[PDB]
Amino acid sequence: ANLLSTCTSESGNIQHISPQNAGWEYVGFDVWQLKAGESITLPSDERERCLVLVAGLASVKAADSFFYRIGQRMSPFERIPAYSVYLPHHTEAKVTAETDLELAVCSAPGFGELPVRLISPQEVGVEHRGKGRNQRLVHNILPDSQLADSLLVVEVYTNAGATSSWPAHKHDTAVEGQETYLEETYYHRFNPPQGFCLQRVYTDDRSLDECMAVYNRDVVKVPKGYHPVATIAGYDNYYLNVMAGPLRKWRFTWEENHAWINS
Amino acid sequence: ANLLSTCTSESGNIQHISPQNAGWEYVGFDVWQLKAGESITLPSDERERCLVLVAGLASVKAADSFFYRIGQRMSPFERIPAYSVYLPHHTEAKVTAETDLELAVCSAPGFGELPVRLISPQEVGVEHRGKGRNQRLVHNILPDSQLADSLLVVEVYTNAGATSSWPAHKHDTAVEGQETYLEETYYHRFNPPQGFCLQRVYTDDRSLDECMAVYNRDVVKVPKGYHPVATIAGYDNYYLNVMAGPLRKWRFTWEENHAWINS
Amino acid sequence: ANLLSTCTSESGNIQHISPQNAGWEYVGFDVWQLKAGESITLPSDERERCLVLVAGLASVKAADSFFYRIGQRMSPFERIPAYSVYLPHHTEAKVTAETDLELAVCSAPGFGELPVRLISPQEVGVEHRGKGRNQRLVHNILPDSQLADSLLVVEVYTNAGATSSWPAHKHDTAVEGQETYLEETYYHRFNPPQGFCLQRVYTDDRSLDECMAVYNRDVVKVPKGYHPVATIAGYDNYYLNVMAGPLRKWRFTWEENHAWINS
Amino acid sequence: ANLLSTCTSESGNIQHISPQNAGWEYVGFDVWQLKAGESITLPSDERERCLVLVAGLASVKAADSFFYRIGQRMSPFERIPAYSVYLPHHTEAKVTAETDLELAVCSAPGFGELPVRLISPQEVGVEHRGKGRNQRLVHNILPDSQLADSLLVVEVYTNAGATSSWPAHKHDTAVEGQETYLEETYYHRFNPPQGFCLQRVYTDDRSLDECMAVYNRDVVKVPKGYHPVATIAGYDNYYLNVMAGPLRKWRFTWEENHAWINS
Amino acid sequence: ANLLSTCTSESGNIQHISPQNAGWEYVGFDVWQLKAGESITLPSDERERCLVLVAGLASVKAADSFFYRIGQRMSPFERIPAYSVYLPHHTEAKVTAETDLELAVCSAPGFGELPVRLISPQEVGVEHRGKGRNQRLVHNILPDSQLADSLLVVEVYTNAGATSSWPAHKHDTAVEGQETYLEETYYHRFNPPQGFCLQRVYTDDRSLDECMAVYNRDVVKVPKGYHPVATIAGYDNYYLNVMAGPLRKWRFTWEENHAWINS
Amino acid sequence: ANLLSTCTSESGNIQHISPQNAGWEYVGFDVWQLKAGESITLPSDERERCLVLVAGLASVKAADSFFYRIGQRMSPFERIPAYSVYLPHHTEAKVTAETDLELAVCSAPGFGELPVRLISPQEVGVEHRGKGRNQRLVHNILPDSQLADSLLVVEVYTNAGATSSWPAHKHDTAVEGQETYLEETYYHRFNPPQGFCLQRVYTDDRSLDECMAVYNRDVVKVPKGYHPVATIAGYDNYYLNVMAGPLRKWRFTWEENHAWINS
Ligand SMILES: [Cl-]
Ligand SMILES: [Cl-]
Ligand SMILES: [Cl-]
Ligand SMILES: [Cl-]
Ligand SMILES: [Cl-]
Ligand SMILES: [Cl-]
Ligand SMILES: [Cl-]
Ligand SMILES: [Cl-]
Ligand SMILES: [Cl-]
Ligand SMILES: [Cl-]
Ligand SMILES: [Cl-]
Ligand SMILES: [Cl-]
Ligand SMILES: [Cl-]
Ligand SMILES: [Cl-]
Ligand SMILES: [Cl-]
Ligand SMILES: [Cl-]
Ligand SMILES: [Cl-]
Ligand SMILES: [Cl-]
Ligand SMILES: [Cl-]
Ligand SMILES: [Cl-]
Ligand SMILES: [Cl-]
Ligand code: NI
Ligand code: NI
Ligand code: NI
Ligand code: NI
Ligand code: NI
Ligand code: NI
Ligand code: NI
Ligand code: NI
Ligand code: NI
Ligand code: NI
Ligand code: NI
Ligand code: NI
Repeated sequence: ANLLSTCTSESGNIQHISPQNAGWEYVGFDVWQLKAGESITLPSDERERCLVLVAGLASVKAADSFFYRIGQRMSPFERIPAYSVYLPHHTEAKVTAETDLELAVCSAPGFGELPVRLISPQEVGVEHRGKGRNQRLVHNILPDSQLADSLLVVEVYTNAGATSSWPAHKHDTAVEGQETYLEETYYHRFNPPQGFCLQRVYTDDRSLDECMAVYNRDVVKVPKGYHPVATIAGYDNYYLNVMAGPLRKWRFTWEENHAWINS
Repeated sequence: ANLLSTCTSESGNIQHISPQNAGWEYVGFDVWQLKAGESITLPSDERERCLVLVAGLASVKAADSFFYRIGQRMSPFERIPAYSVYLPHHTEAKVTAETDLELAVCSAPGFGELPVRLISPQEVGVEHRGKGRNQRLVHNILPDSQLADSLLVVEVYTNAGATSSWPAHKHDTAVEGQETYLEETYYHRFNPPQGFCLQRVYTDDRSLDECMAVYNRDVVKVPKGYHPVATIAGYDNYYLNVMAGPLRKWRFTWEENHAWINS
Repeated sequence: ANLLSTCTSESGNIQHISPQNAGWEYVGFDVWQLKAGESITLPSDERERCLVLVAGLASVKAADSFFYRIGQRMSPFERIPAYSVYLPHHTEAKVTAETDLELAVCSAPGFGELPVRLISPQEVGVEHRGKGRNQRLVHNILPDSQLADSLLVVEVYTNAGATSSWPAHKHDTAVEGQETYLEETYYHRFNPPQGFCLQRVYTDDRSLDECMAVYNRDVVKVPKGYHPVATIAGYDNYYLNVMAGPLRKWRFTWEENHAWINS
Repeated sequence: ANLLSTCTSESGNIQHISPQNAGWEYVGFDVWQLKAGESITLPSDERERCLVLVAGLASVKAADSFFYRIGQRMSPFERIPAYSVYLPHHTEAKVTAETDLELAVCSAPGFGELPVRLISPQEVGVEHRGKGRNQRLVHNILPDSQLADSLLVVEVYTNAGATSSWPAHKHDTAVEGQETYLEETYYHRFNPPQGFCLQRVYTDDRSLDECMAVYNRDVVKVPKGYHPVATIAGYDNYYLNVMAGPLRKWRFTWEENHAWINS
Repeated sequence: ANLLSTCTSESGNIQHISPQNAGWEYVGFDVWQLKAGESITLPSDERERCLVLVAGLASVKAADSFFYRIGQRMSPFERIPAYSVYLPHHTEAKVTAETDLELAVCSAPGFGELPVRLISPQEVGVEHRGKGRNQRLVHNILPDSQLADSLLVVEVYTNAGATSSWPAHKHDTAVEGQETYLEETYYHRFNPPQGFCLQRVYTDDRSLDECMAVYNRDVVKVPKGYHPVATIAGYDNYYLNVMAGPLRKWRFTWEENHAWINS
Repeated sequence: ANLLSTCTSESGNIQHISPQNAGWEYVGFDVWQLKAGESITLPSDERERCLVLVAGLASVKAADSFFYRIGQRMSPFERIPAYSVYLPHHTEAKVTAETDLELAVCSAPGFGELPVRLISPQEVGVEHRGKGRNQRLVHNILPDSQLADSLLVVEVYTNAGATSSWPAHKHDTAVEGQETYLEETYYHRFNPPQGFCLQRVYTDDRSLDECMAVYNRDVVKVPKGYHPVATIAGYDNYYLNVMAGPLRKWRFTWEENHAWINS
C-alpha cells in the first residue's frame, strides 16, 4: 500500500491529498508554500474548510469580512498554537501572503450553516498528554467539542526520543459507542529540517502493515489501522492532523497488547 | 493489486466496500454485525439498496411500512434462501436486530421509481448448477429477470472439494451482445468457521493475476478478469455476490481454454 | 504503482480509464473498437468530450446536426491528422461506424456553453518538434489556444530510435506562472503492430519510479512526475494524449539534469 | 516472495532449480525434455542423484552398471510407478533417450558409499492417503525407510477437486523428535495439459503467505511453511517432490486449526 | 527486499540464518531454544563459531576442553554480560542445556588455528555509548581487538524511546582506510516481551529503503546500507549482532546529514 | 525481481556482484575505483579472472609476469579497445593504479592450466553489429573463440537513440545445439555522465518482466530471459558484459516476434 505522499515541489501547492487520490471518501488536505504578496482563491463549493497557518502571516477575505495579518509564528517549532480560519461550505475566500506563508487547507464535506469564524491561538485548547517517552504537546485546533460539520483538526509536538499516536489506537470502523470511522492525514515537520521519523500503519491481523521513513513536509495517509509515530534522537517532530467521517466524534479503540501503557 | 479486504472488527460495520475505496464506479457492499436490540438507519440518497439477512431476524421501517421479524435462518449454512428487502433510492430505512444479526447492505446507483419490496425466500429462484466437482447451490436473490435499477445479487454454496465461479468467466468490458462491464464483490463464509478457500482473479494476458487465501467474512473485489473459487477439503464455502455496471444485464465471456468443462 | 492498463478485449470498449479507476479527479479516456454498422450513444451529462477518430469513418448525430462519414485515415500511421468532434457537456451523441472504427472518447469536467464543433484535419496545428533522436511529428488536436472547458488533446509520432516526451517534463503541481497540475493519459500504437516501447514515469526524489514495456493499444496513466518514451529499433510509435486539471493551461517544468537537450 | 519457477523452454533443461538459485542449502531439481536418440552426461561431483523417468524410456550407464531401455509409462497420468536410478556421489552417468523422454534429476549433498541401484516399480511403495476430497495415490520412490544419504523422493496424484499436501504440514525447523528442516520442490503436471492448480505456501504468522496459480511443468519451491495444493474441477494433478536437509527423516508438524481433518 | 526473518517455532532451532538463505557470503546466525537436559552437537567444518548464552546455563564439550554449567543470567534483560565460547573451525562441540537455554550460534568462515576458549563476563568489554535519547549499554563479546578469524560479536541495550545504531552508519563497501564490507545480523528481544521496535535499512540513493516492525526473537539482516533502530515507549530493546567480511576490521562511514549528532 | 545494483560508493569496491548475492552459480563482477598510487591484491582461489582496465593505467604482477603501466584510454568513451589481463585460478595478483583507475574484475569458476596473459587492443576483435537505430561498436575482449575456462567478456557502445542487445535474445537454458545457459552482467556508463537508459529483462511468458532506469556505473543482472537496452536521446551508452555457465559457448535464441529485424 502507498500511504506516503512526499512533496511534489518546493513552492505552490506542495501537497494535494483528495478523497479521489487517497482512495477514500471525506478528507482532503492541501499545503501551499507562498511568497509574500502571492494569493490563492478557495472556491464556493460543497466542502467546508479549516485554513491552518503552519508558519507566516496572511490576510483573508471571506463572506462579508476582511481579516488582516492573522497568524504569528514564523515556524511551527515556536510551539505556540497555529492561527486558523473556519470556512463553511459555499464560501469563496481569497488568502494573501503578508509574509512568506505555509498554509494548510483542511477539507471535508460541508452541509451546515455555521458562520465563517476565526480560531485564534487563544481559542485553541492546549494539553500535555502522556508521561516520559510518551510526552507530547497537543493543540486542539478544531476538536469534536467545537463546531464544524465534519472536520477534526489537531497539531502535535513529539520531542526526539518519544513515541506519539501511541499507545496504538484505531478509528476505522463504525462500532456504536466504541469507535468511529475517521480517515486521517499526517503532515510532518522536523527540527532540524533534514530529520525523519518512522511511522507504522498496521491492522491487528497485519493484512495492512506498512512502516515509513517520513521526512520534512511529507504526508502519511491513515485509511485504517493503528498508526504510531517513532521519533529519532536529534530530530524533534511536529504533525498537523485532519480527520473526518460520517459521524463527527473521535471514538477510538486501543490495541489490546499495548493498552497497559495508559495505566 | 489489493483485491482482498479482511474484516476490520468483530462487531458493527465489519465490512465497508465503496466505489471510492474499491477504485471503481458502481458497487458498494457493507456488512453490519449487530446484537439483538441494536439498530442502524440507512439514508435517503441517490443509491438503491438490497438488504440481505445473512443470518438472524430483523424489523425494517421504510416508506410507509413496517416489516416485523423478517428473516429465518440463523446461519447461511442452513442452505435456505436469505430474506432480503429492496429499497429504491431516496428511501430512508431503519433496521432493528430482533436477534443477533448479520446484515449485508448491497448498494449501487439509483434513479428509478420502483417501490420498496420484500424478497422472501419463496421469491428467490433456486438452481443447482454444474455436475460433480463443479456442483453448486445458487440462490438468485436479485437477478436481471427481476426489477432493480442497477443491483444484481446472488448467493452460492460450494461444498468442500468443488470449484465455483468456474469454468472461468469475465464481465469486465462492454462488448455488445457478448459481455457487460459488471463490478463484482464476494463476501465469503466457511463451515467450520476457521476454513479458507483460494480465489484467483486474473486476465487472459496475466497483467492482473492475484491468488488469495480467503477466510471467514473476508471480501474479494473483482474489478476485471476471470475469478474462480477453489474450496479446500473439510471446509464448505458460501459467498454473497453483488454486481452492478452501466447496463443491468449479466453477459459474460468464458476463458476459451476451460470452456469445454461446460460441454 | 500500476500505471499500465492493457486492453481488456479485441472489440467493444477495449479501454476504459475513469477518474474513479485512475485514482484522480479530471481525465477520462475510452476507446471503442467497432465493426461497420455498429453504434454507441454518449450521454448528456456533466462531462465535455472530444471524439477522436484514431482509424476509420463515422457518422455523428449531436445537438441539431448530422455529420456524415467524417474521418479519413484507415490507420494512425498514415501520419495525417485525426478527425475529431468537440462535444460540450449536456450533449447526447450517437456515433455510427461507417467503416470498422477505432474511436477515442476523451473526457473531462464540463461547465461552459461552447457549441458542438468539428475539428477537421485542416483545423489541426501540425508541428515538427526537436532535432535528431529527439524528432517528432505533433498534431495539436485540442490545444490550450483553442476552446474547451478542460480538455487538452494531442497526438504524437515517434519514429523507431527516437525519444519523445523528452527532455523530461512534469505538470503535476500548481506553481503560479511555472507549472500546472494536469493528469495525462497515453494511448500507444505500434507499426509493425507486435512492437513495444519503454515508458518511464518518475519523480525527482524517485518515490515514484516505474518503467513499463508498452504494447499496441495499451494505456499509460501519468498521475505525476516526468514521463519520457523510449522507442525501440524497428517499431514506430504513435500516442494519443489527453490532459485536464483545474486550470486549462499547459505549463510544465523540465527536469534540470536534462534541460540542456533543449539548448 | 518468488516461489514459482515456470519452464524456461519446451526442450532441453526446461527446469533448473539449484540451492544457489533457490536461496537454500540442499535440494537441486532438474528436468530434461529429450528427443529419442539424444543423451546427457551427469557429472562426477559431491551430489547424490535420483534419476526419475517421469515419461518415456531411457538407458543409463553409471559405474559398472548399464540399465537398458528402462521405464514403461509414456505419461505420468498412467498412474503406475516410475522407474528411477539412484546414483551416489562421485558417479558420472550417461542417460540416453530410447523414446522421447521426460527426465527428472533430483539432487542433494552426497557423502556415503551406497552403490548405484535401480528403483523399479517393484521397489516403489504404493499407498492411498486420505478419505474423499482428501484421497490421493502416493508412490514412495525414495522414502526415509530406503537408502540414500540425503534424498527423499515421492510422487502424488490428486484428482480434480481434491486437496493434497493437506491437512497443512510444515518441515522447516529442527525440533528434536517433532520436526525436521526439509527443503521441498513440487514439479506439477496436469491432465488435460492446459490446467492449473492453486498452491499456497504460508507460515503461522503469515509473514510468508503466497498463493500461486501453477501450470503444466511448473515448479514450486517450499523453503518453509505450510504448502497445500488445491486442484480445480476438470484438471487432474500430479506432482513429483524432492526433499533434503541436515537430517534425513520426514518429520512434520500439522497446522493446529486443520489437524481435525486427520481424525 | 526481504530483510526480516521471524521465528519459525517456539522450540528447537527457532532462528536459522545462513549465507545461502541470506543471499550473502560470510555470516551465519542460529538460535536454539532448549529445555533443561536437551543437547545439540555442532559439526566439525570450515566455520568458526561463537556460542553465546543469551539466557540460561549450559555445559560445552569441545576438543580437550569441558566448560561445566557456564552462564549466569536467566534473561538478557539482567544487563550483565553473557558467557560465550569461541570455537575454531574443524571443532565438533556438544552443548547440553543445564537449565532451559537460549543459545546463539554465531558463525563465519574459519581458517586459523586459535584454540577453543571461554569468553567470560570478565573478558567482555562494557561501555556506554552516546548521550540522552542516544545512550546505550554495549557488551563487546568478540571485538576486532580480540582474536578470531572472521567473527565480530556485540550485544546492545536500548531503553524505550532511544535510538541505537545511530547516527546512521554503513559498512557495506571496501574503501581502504575508511570502510569495510561487513554483513550484519540483529537478533532482537523486548521487555515486556510483546513489544516491537522499528528498524530501517537504507542506502544514500534510497534504492534500498526498508522499514520493518521487529518483534521478540526476530532477526533483521543488513546486507548493505544504514540501519538505525528506533525503539517504542514502554518497550526496552536488546539485540545481539554478528558481523563478518573479507577483512576483520570494524570500519564504517556515517551518513553525512546526521553526523552532527556525534558532536 | 531485483536485478539492478547501483554503486555503493564513489571510491573503492563500488560494484561487488557475486554468485552468492546474485542468486546464481558462476558469474562474479567487481569494479574498483582507485586513486593513482593505490593498490589491491587479488587472491589465489578457485576462480579465473579477466582484469579489464575500463579507464586509466595500471601495473599488474601475477605469477612470473609483470605488466607495467598498461592501459591507454582515460575514459571508455574514447571508443578504443581496453587493455585486459587474463588470470588463471590459483593466481594471486597485485594491481597498482599508475593513474586514477577504473578497474573491472570479471570472475568465474577456474579449473584449467592456461597461463597468465595480456589481452592488448591488438588481441581484441572489433566489429560493428547492426544497421541504423540498431548499429553498435563491439569489442570482443574474451570471446568463445579465445582461451579461458569459463569467462566470456565483451564491451558494447550504443549511441543515443539506438537499441542494443536487440533483437531480443536469451541464453538461459541448455538446449543442445541451440542455446546455452549463461548468466550475464551489464556494467553501464553514460556520456554525458548524468544520463540513463532503459533496460528490460523479460521472459516469453512475462513471469519475469522488469524494466529499470539504469544510471552511470550501475549493474544489471540477467539471470534469464530477453534483455534489450533502449538508449535515450542525448546520452551515449557503453556497457561491459561478463558471461559464464557450464558450457563456454555463446549460443542464444531470438524472441520470435522480433527476429525479422535481423533480415
Ligand atoms: Cl464540491
Ligand atoms: Cl498523540
Ligand atoms: Cl458511536
Ligand atoms: Cl448518494
Ligand atoms: Cl458458480
Ligand atoms: Cl449487450
Ligand atoms: Cl457526469
Ligand atoms: Cl514530445
Ligand atoms: Cl499559472
Ligand atoms: Cl555399479
Ligand atoms: Cl524393463
Ligand atoms: Cl498429500
Ligand atoms: Cl528429530
Ligand atoms: Cl581444547
Ligand atoms: Cl561459572
Ligand atoms: Cl549503537
Ligand atoms: Cl581498510
Ligand atoms: Cl607468468
Ligand atoms: Cl603499453
Ligand atoms: Cl548488441
Ligand atoms: Cl550446445
Ligand atoms: Ni448548501
Ligand atoms: Ni488517529
Ligand atoms: Ni431521484
Ligand atoms: Ni462473476
Ligand atoms: Ni450545465
Ligand atoms: Ni506530459
Ligand atoms: Ni566422496
Ligand atoms: Ni511437505
Ligand atoms: Ni583447516
Ligand atoms: Ni552496523
Ligand atoms: Ni586447481
Ligand atoms: Ni545476452
